[PDB]
Amino acid sequence: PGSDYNHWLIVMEFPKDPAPSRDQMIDTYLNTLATVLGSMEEAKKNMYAFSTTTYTGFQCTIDEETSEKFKGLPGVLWVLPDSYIDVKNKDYGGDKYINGEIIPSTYPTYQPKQLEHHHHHH
Repeated sequence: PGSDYNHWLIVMEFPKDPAPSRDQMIDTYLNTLATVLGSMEEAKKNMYAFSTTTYTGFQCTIDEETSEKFKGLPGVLWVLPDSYIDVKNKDYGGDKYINGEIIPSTYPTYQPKQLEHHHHHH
C-alpha cells in the first residue's frame, strides 16, 4: 500500500550517553545512505522522510538490491519496506526531507505499521 520495493524504512540505533541532537541524527541518516549510495548528493536526493522521536530512522527511494546493503552496517537495526500512512496524499509518514528543508509530520506520534508491537491478548 504505497509499498513497491523502491521505498525503504531504515531503522537505526544511537548512543545514549550524550543524547544525539536532532540534527546529528539527520546527518547520520544521510551519512549512512551516502556510504551505501557512494555519494552525498544522491543521498540528499533520495532521502524523503525520517523520524527522530517515534522511531530513529529514515526512509529512502532505493531499489531492493540496494536496501540489502544496509543489513550488515553498524547502527542499522531494521531494513523494511515503507508504505503510506495516508493513501489520498501519498504520505509515507514521518517528517519530510526536501533538499535540506524539513517539514514536520502531520501525525508525529503515529506508529508506522512496519514498527507495530504485537500485544499479547491475555
